[PDB]
Amino acid sequence: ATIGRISTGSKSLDKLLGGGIETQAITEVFGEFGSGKTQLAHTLAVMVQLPPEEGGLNGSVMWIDTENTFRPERIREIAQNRGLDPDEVLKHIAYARAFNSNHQMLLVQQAEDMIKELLNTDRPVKLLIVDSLTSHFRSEYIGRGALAERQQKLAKHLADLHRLANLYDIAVFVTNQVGGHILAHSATLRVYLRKGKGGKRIARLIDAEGEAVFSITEKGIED
Repeated sequence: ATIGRISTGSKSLDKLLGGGIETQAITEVFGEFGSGKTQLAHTLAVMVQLPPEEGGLNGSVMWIDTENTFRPERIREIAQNRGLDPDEVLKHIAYARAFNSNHQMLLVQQAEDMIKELLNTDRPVKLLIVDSLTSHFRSEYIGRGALAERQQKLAKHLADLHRLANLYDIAVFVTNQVGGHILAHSATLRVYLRKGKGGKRIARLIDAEGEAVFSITEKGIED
């Protein structure tokens, strides 16, 4: 399948991204708390449900929380203040909370089952979000980060995500929080977010371009 794009709601960020976040890719956004990574995640979960003429892909969403950040009320606001029925939007976001790093790894294998069930419907999964993807991998191995187990599991977890992204034409969108944090360096595309002046958020590609600049609004994010 050809690559699909999901618009972020920000023309500036869409341009930095060549059109939007890609299917068949893992896109990692990372920064400090409040850098906009969680706001981007909620915004994409609505935008992907739009048709392509408005930057969506008519898709369903799966959301996996490590740290309780999903806010159905925020989904509702972004849907409402755009042209969308909030009931149909929340109904197409399947949610799960990863309890620990091992349950997290099972939830991805479980997600494949639902991906396959929806594959030949009119709302196939097109977005799979994992917020604070490495959180459990960090907090479970304090005092033993050199144990090869922590690296082996994370690497397998990311390879599972990369497989789902490519096999089923899905945009995988993962966030990580900022110095003991661990990031998804194997991501297809990595984006750094930070707070800027005047309440703005700034995005820069890692490539390891310019910068995009956007606001957190009632429509999620926009220029």
